[PDB]
Amino acid sequence: GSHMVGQLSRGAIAAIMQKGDTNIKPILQVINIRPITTGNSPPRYRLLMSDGLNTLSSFMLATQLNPLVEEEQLSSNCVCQIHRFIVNTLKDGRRVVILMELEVLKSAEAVGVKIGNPVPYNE
Ligand SMILES: Cc1cccc(-n2nc(C(=O)O)cc2-c2ccc(OCc3ccc(-c4ccc(C(=O)O)o4)cc3)cc2)c1
Repeated sequence: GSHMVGQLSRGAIAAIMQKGDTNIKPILQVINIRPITTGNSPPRYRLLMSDGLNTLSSFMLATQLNPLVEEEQLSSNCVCQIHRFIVNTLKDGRRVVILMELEVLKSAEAVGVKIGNPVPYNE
């Protein structure tokens, strides 16, 4: 409906990144999904997601959720709620947000556009 950015958990990305809040169940929009190079291991998908205010490109899908991508329920523009996630920190200090459980609330086709004008979150 009207006021589209009101559909997303504005501020959730900062909360995840600045506070390390892990109990929230934020509603985010998928902006993009891309496979990452794994080779011989099952594919892994990296997601660029939006909370309406920020985007963040450091989301990774748990392997168990691969069929959502492969069968196309989880795709660019869809709106989803993250029911479980974990943050992992790499040796170089970058952090990855692993999506363990997610629900697609509205299909890419039913949403159809990037919501609002989110700006890239920087670290
Ligand atoms: C900083 C950042 C954020 C998101 C993705 C990347 N990335 N981009 C590329 C690439 O070359 O495209 C490759 C990677 C990348 C980065 C880190 C990686 O390893 C970390 C990592 C990945 C997954 C898991 C994990 C825990 C539980 C599960 C599961 O259930 O599947 O998966 C735990 C740690 C794996 C891939 C980097």
